[PDB]
Amino acid sequence: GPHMATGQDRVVALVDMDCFFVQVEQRQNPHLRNKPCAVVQYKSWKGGGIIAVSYEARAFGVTRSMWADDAKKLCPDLLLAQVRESRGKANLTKYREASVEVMEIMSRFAVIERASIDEAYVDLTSAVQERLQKLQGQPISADLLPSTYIEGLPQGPTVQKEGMRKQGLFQWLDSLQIDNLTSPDLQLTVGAVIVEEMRAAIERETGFQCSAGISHNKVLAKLACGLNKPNRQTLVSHGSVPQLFSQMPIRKIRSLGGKLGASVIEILGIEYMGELTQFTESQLQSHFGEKNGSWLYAMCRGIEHDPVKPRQLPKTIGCSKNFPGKTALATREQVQWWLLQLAQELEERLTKDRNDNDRVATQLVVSIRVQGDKRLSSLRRCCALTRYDAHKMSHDAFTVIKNCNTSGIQTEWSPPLTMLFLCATKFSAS
DNA sequence: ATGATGACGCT
DNA sequence: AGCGTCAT
Ligand SMILES: Nc1ccn([C@H]2C[C@H](O)[C@@H](COP(=O)(O)OP(=O)(O)OP(=O)(O)O)O2)c(=O)n1
Ligand SMILES: [Ca+2]
Ligand SMILES: [K+]
Repeated sequence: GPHMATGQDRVVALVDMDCFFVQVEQRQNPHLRNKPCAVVQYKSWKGGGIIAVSYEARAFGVTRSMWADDAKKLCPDLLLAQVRESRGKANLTKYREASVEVMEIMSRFAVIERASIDEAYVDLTSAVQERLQKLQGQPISADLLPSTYIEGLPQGPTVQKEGMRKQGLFQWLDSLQIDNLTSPDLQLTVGAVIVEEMRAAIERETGFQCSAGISHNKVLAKLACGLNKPNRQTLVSHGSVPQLFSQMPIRKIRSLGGKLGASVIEILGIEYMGELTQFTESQLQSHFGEKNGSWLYAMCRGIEHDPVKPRQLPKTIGCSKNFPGKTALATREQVQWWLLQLAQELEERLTKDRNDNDRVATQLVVSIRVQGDKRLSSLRRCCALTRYDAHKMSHDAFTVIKNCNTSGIQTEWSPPLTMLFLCATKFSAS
């Protein structure tokens, strides 16, 4: 009752760019706008692997991981943009720079946690308090929320999608207690107003559209963001959680999409996130461990405490290349040449990073994969990163991997290498 | 033969 | 430290 925390103390938003890499290419090439189109890498193998898909192309069934030759059978007029290739490998610089454009806009409104190249969490609790003091009990107009969905509404006693959206919004705003500055529903609503303003600023200053979720924590904000895409935002209130979770497959919740969520399903014999409420904390901790059990117990009630971390920059800068099947590297010279290619791209990104962000990496992680392993990485070893020099980093990487070579012959590499990865880590201010 | 990333938990 | 999970 009066002491049972409800997880309603924060306003958290997740902003996610719609078909991000596609929008980057469509901004650059107007011929691609408003068309079925996809972003591919490496044109030689089956037209390239698709890594991003516009919503027009999704209507034909085009998905990520499709080969472009196969996608073209689903969508013969599919337009494609290729990822840049430099030093024999895909180069994602254009998308990292576009990401920076968005992240810097988002940071004008609140401190962000960069979750990915195209997603950031925002803690809006303080901005909402300030905006509420500026409103002075004044009601919130539906015109301030022109692209907001209220999850779970409309409800109770028009057949077009926007009509539904407005009906639900009207019901929400009619119900709102705007005199209570500490109503969590009011705080979420003001949050949504700010997120409308943030999304409009992103679109105005970059051309990119995004979606967003507004709730009381990161998991609900992420789930909310995906409920109405593209170019929309969804408010998921605490009160909407029981109905929303009652038919929500467990794998949809962030961190349950893999083996842990599969084990929750198998071990407990359930399907939906709401079904977790019937277990005690101790039961869940017995099955999934102390941290996971506590987290599931709170999460299935809509409660989560993972804070929005103040981090706008990536913590690592990595360069990786696969060498599949027949192309696996079998000669020592092949391994040195590719390590140098990776090291040169890494040097260039690190130098840029040190000029922009006043920091230097201090550790070099080298990871390889050998032909035969099912694991994505077969061996990871670190050394000191003391100079931003590609020839030195590639030499050191080779030094810490060269004893993996099973071969008796010096010039050969066995087993051949199917993946090389160089990662700069452990940044220090400078 | 998806591939190229990136964060964080466990021991 | 090195390995694994989960994600974009
Ligand atoms: N397995 C993946 C997932 C994503 N990406 C890249 C390309 C995507 O454009 C971008 C963002 O990924 P999302 O999962 O957010 O997907 P999109 O932004 O493409 O689409 P959506 O509108 O569904 O978010 O990251 C990638 O290279 N490989
Ligand atoms: Ca996205
Ligand atoms: K994303």
